Amino acid sequence: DTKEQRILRYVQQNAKPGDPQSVLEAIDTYCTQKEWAMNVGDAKGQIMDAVIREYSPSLVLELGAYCGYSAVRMARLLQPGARLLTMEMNPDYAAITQQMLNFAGLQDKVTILNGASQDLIPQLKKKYDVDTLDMVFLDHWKDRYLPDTLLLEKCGLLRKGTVLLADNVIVPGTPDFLAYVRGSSSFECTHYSSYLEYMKVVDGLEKAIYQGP
Ligand SMILES: O=C(CSCCNC(=O)c1cc(-c2ccc(F)cc2)cc(O)c1O)c1ccc(O)c(O)c1
Ligand SMILES: [Cl-]
Ligand SMILES: [Cl-]
Ligand SMILES: [Mg+2]
Repeated sequence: DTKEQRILRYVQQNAKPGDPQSVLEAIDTYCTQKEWAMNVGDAKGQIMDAVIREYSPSLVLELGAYCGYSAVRMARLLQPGARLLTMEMNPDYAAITQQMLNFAGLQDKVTILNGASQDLIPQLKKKYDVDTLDMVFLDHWKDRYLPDTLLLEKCGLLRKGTVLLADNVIVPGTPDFLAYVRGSSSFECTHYSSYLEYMKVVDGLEKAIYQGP
C-alpha cells in the first residue's frame, strides 16, 4: 500500500465516523508518530481556521487536496449551505480525499474534482455554475500558484474582497507568487509565520485579498 492508503486506514480505525475533529486528530497523530506527510498540519491549520472563521466564506476553491486534511479542516467550519470545491490532479489522491470526506461526514459540502486546475478553472462558471469565489486555498504544485492566480483573474472568478490563502510560501516556497502579490496594487497581503507540518522548520501562509483591477 501507499502512505496515503495507510493514512486513510488509520483514520478509519482511530477516528469516529462523522466527527471531523477526530479525523484531523487521527491524521496529525499518524503523521507525528508514524510517517510524515504533506498535510497542512495543526500549526498552520489553526491559522487557516482563524481565517475561515473571520470570513465565513460561502464558496471556497482549494487547489490541491492531497488526502483531504485541509478540505476537512475548512469544510467543518463552513456555515450550513456553504460549499467547497477542491481540484486534485492525482487520481489516487482524489480517491483518498473522497473517502476521507465521506468518513468525516462532509461529502455533501465538498465536491472533489479530479483534473488539472488550469483545465478546470475555465469551466467553473459554465459547468459548475460559479459566479465569483469568496476564498481560494492554494496548496498544489508551488510553481502553479502564480499562473493559476492570474488565470482566476482572467476568468472573472475573483471579486473585491476574495481571500487567497497560500500554503508553503517559505518551504518549499513560492517565490514568484509571493513577489507578485506583495508588489501588486490589486492585492492586500499579510504573512502568517508558522511551521512546516509536523516539523521544527519555519514555514508560513500568505493571505492576499483581491482588490479589483
Ligand atoms: O499535483 C500533484 C501534487 S500537488 C502536491 C503539492 N504540495 C507539495 O508539494 C507540498 C510539499 C511540501 C514539502 C515537501 C518536502 C519537503 F522537504 C518540505 C515540504 C509541503 C507541503 O505542505 C506541500 O503542500 C500531483 C499530480 C500528479 C501526480 O502524479 C502526483 O504525484 C502529484
Ligand atoms: Cl492538506
Ligand atoms: Cl503541525
Ligand atoms: Mg502544503
